[PDB]
Order: sequence, then C-alpha cells, then structure tokens
Amino acid sequence: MRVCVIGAGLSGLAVGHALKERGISFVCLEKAPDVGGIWRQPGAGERGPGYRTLHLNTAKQLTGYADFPMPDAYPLYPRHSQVAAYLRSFAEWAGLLDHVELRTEVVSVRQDADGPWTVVSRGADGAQVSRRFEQVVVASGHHNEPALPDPLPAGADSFAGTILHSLDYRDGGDFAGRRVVVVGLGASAVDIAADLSRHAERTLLSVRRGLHIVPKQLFGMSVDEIAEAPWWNEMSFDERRRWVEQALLVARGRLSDYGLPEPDHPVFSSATTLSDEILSRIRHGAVTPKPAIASFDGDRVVFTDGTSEPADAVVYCTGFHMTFPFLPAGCPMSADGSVELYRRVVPADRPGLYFVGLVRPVGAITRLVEAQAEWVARLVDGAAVLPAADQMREEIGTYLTGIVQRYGRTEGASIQVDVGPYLAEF
Ligand SMILES: Cc1cc2nc3c(=O)[nH]c(=O)nc-3n(C[C@H](O)[C@H](O)[C@H](O)COP(=O)(O)OP(=O)(O)OC[C@H]3O[C@@H](n4cnc5c(N)ncnc54)[C@H](O)[C@@H]3O)c2cc1C
Ligand SMILES: CC(C)=CCc1ccc2c(C[C@H](N)C(=O)O)c[nH]c2c1
Repeated sequence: MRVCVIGAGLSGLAVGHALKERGISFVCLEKAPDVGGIWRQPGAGERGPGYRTLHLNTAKQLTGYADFPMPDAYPLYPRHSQVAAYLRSFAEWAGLLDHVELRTEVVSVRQDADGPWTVVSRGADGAQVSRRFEQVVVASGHHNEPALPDPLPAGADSFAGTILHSLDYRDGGDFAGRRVVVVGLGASAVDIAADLSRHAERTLLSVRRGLHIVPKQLFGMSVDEIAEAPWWNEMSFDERRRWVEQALLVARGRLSDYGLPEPDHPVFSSATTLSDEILSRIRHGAVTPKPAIASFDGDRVVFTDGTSEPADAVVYCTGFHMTFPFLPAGCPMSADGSVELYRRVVPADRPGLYFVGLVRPVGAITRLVEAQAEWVARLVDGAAVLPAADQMREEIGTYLTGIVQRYGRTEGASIQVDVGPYLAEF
C-alpha cells in the first residue's frame, strides 16, 4: 500500500527494514527468485556482474548491516555465497519476506496527476498487474546494462572466437585450455584475469588507461578500514596521499615494472583497483600485460604496440551503464548526463520518489544505504521534510560542480561520495 520498493538486494532490504521499523506499509518487488541482489546470482548461474570467484573487497564488519553482524565464522572477505546467505538470513530475521514479491519485475512507474504512482509489474507468468502506491523507493542497482567499448576494434566480425562482456563471464573453467584476452583494469578485470590465469592456457590483460593497483591490505589492515583509522583521518589530503603512496611503493613498487600503464594522476584521483593477486600473477607468467587491442585479425588479436596473439575469447571488463527502464522519463539527469538527486537520493521535482544505493563511495556502501533508508522512511511518513525544489537543486549544483572539479567529467562521478562527510549529515 504505502511504499513500493523496487529491488530486494542489499539496498531494497535496508529500505524494507527502515520502513518496517517506522511501521510503514510497503511491498518489495524483485525479479530474481530470491533476495540478495547481485550476490545471489553467481551461485545460481545467472547473467549478472559477478563471477564464481568473487569475494568482498571490503571488511565484513564495515559491510554487514550494523544491527545484524555476519557470522563470526566468516572471514574478513567472504565469498559471494556467504554474502548471499547472510542477506537471505537478514530478510528472514527482519520479517521482510512477507513483504517481498519474488519473480515480480517492475515494467513501468508513472506519476499520476493526483500524487500517487501507478506501478505495473510482471508476475511469474508474465501476468501484468497494475497497482498504485503513495511512494516508490528505487533500489534496482546501477550495474545492469553492460557497457561495451565503442568502437569495438576492427575485425570484430572476422573474429573466430567469442567476444563477451564480463556480464556473461561466469567461471574460469569455462575457458580451460583456451587463450583469452581480458580488456580493462577494473575490479572485474583483475579478478577475471586472475581467475582465467588458473584455467586458460594463456591469459592476456589488455589495459589502455592505467589505474592504481592497491592491495586489499596495508599494515595488515583493510584499506576500507584504514579510511576511518582515526590516526589516518587527521591526515591532510597530500599528507595521507604522501603515506598511502609510499605505502604502495614498499608493498608493491610502482605499476611501471609490471608492464602496466601507470596512471595520469595520483591515487584517489579517478579510481583505484583492489587486488591481492594480479601483480603476482604477472610476475609468475600467469597473466601477460598488453596495451590496448588494435584489431582482430581473425584468429589473433593485435595490440597497438604491434604485437599479436592467438586468442579464442575476449572478455570485456568495461563496466556497466546506469539505466532505469521502468522509468519512462529516466533518472533525473542534467544535460551532461550527471545525476540530479538532492543529497544523492531525492528528485527535485518528483514527490514520492526516492533512489537508494545510487552512490559509489570510498569503501563499503552499507552504512550509506542504511543512512539513506532511515532518512527515506522518515520522509515517507512526515518525520522529515525536504527543502523547496529550487533549494534542492542548489545542493545538486554544489555537488556537481565539485564533482567536475575533483573527478572530472568522467562517467559515473555523479554518484561519487566519501563515506565520512556523507554519513556525517545523517
Ligand atoms: C562485481 C561487484 C562486486 C562488488 N563488491 C562489493 C564489495 O565487495 N563491497 C561493497 O560494499 N560493494 C560492492 N559492490 C557494490 C554493490 O553494488 C553493493 O555491494 C550491493 O550489491 C548493492 O546492492 P543493491 O541493492 O544496491 O543492488 P543490486 O544488488 O543490483 O540489487 C538490485 C535488485 O533490483 C532487482 N530488481 C527488481 N525488479 C527490478 C526491475 N524492474 N528492474 C531492475 N532491477 C529490478 C534486481 O533483480 C536486483 O536484485 C560490488 C559490485 C559489483 C558489481
Ligand atoms: C586507497 C583506498 C584506501 C581506497 C579506499 C577504498 C576505495 C574503494 C573501495 C571499494 C570499492 C567498492 N566495491 C565500491 O566501489 O563500492 C571497496 N573498498 C574500497 C576502499
């Protein structure tokens, strides 16, 4: 009745928890046959951005919900099945599954002229039902449209093997004995390359823009938990980058003696990739670094340095696009295509609509999603109020110009936040 929550992954569950605490009536619609979001997919063989060898890269204590710790048997970085099991247990413990419509996919959300929203949902049969809700919380994630590079290098149609996105990547054993190129230096790319490196005969890592390769751990500490080490917070920006970047050099050297492009910036500049493996896999010959792909010559891949390589498959680890197909008008955006959401959550001109989890932070997203859920629940029942619309887009303006200044007009900087000052206002 009162709130329709689109999604029962980690964000939609935090939302149902927050709605349930205030006694707010809500239903939670979710396409998958179970709660869990992306983490439930690798274990069910479903096209999703995860893969059979995916673990957390955030500390479990900063990753689980604050009122519901993960089993103490869990390691610091649990596997995706452990994470998916944990999230099923939360929904159980929180009495949410009575409110979750599984196998229910939202197809349109439209704001009626009188205030409420008509939500059309496709049930398990495909039977479309059309319902009305006072408010809609969107928690559908932003990793659900693959982003393939344009242009795909020449000869793509000549190619004897398979070209695929990480979305379609599933397990390294699906390429045992083959020769595979991985394109990208993202979190998906180093993980997939390291996985392939123990199954494919040969694994090539084709990277064209250098990213910073930071281990999951410095001084025995997770880097997401160093982020709030009080001794680290009293650092100035180039005081910590001073120590962070010398921390890297003793731990690993710099990227330039692994055959890796080093980046056009220092750390924290655009993004850093977290790995424990990829540098050592290079140094054991299990992964060979390569520049950008230049063309597909039929059976081989040609890289821009002139070198060539026989290749049975290319997995594009190039990330995801941010879309909302159930929203005819789109997520609020500026013409630059930057997200326009007051405090990263609230459209300035659309009462009753809220976006949760549509942020990308230093470290784990859970505390932020909890903060967002708690605020939204108090907006839904009037304990909290919003500024007038002109004032809301003033804060969006300040956020955005500061975004173009710091991270630049890259793709996806419109949702970038630092855990600390963001949580600090909830
Ligand atoms: C490979 C990978 C690794 C990551 N690792 C970490 C990590 O270690 N630590 C961390 O803190 N974060 C990590 N993240 C970030 C990750 O997004 C969050 O941890 C978490 O998954 C957020 O879940 P969510 O609920 O926001 O979205 P999702 O997990 O995407 O869940 C959204 C849900 O919406 C559902 N849905 C229902 N109806 C619809 C509909 N009509 N249209 C669309 N969707 C619908 C989808 O089925 C899906 O279950 C990782 C992300 C990726 C891709
Ligand atoms: C150098 C340094 C201390 C960086 C701090 C840091 C940055 C990013 C992450 C992530 C990515 C996460 N998967 C996300 O994008 O939400 C997990 N832990 C992190 C820690």
